[PDB]
Amino acid sequence: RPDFCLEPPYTGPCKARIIRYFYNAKAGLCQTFVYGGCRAKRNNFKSAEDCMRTCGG
Amino acid sequence: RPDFCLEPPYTGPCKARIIRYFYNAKAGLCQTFVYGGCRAKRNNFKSAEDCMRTCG
Amino acid sequence: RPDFCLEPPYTGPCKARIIRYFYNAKAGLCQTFVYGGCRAKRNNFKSAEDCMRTCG
Amino acid sequence: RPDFCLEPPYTGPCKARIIRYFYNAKAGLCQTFVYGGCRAKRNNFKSAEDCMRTCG
Amino acid sequence: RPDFCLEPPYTGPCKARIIRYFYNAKAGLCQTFVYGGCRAKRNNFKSAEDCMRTCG
Repeated sequence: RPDFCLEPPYTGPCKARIIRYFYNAKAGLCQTFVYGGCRAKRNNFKSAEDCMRTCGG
Repeated sequence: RPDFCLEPPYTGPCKARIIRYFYNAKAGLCQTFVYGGCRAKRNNFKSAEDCMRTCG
Repeated sequence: RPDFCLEPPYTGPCKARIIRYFYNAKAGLCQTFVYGGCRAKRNNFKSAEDCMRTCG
Repeated sequence: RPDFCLEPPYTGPCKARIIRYFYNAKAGLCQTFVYGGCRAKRNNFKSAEDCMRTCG
Repeated sequence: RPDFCLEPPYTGPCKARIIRYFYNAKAGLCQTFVYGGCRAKRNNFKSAEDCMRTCG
């Protein structure tokens, strides 16, 4: 798995409150977090399929 | 059904206001609740279809 | 049309601002209202197709 | 074009913040606006394809 | 690539909190920004496919 997958989730400085997915290396699966709408880091997925596939396994 | 289906819905500490479905085991069916965006428990579904099937 | 279709739309006590459809008997058609995210009443449709077929 | 296509967009009294399309006469095309959730007038579409076909 | 791809994203004056995409020329791809719901400039895409197609 990519090492960005080990990064904690980042809401960012913007004000939206949008559901995104992030991989939790600890839990071993992707989980939800609130994304603010700008400045996403890479452990941030619009689709849970993507997060699982990119970071899971 | 899994045991998690018997647990009351859990909004969590985040501040978004998203509709999710939870299984109401008293009523025998899935209903909506407001989820906050993080730290979901398992009786929480984005799709009512999945809720009814999983906890059905 | 089911009798619940005659009921006025029910936002409910939760805090979300979700758009839903409610059949408006007076008007002869389904219209939008803001739903709270919990404790819906039956004149409450996520899909307007569903609202008209069920209530129209 | 339907005459309602000429009407300015109507946010309405409810307090959701929904993106909708309306047709702009001046501009000659559909643009986005913020719909509040209730009391829509007709120059108001969920679909931009619907807006453009109906009013353009 | 179209000149408008070089313009900075424009939230506009309305009060919605909606995610849209803008081409970031300096960065080489499209990113997200919060769109207020009205008065879009052209470097604003509802679809990221469309953004990278139009502007990449």
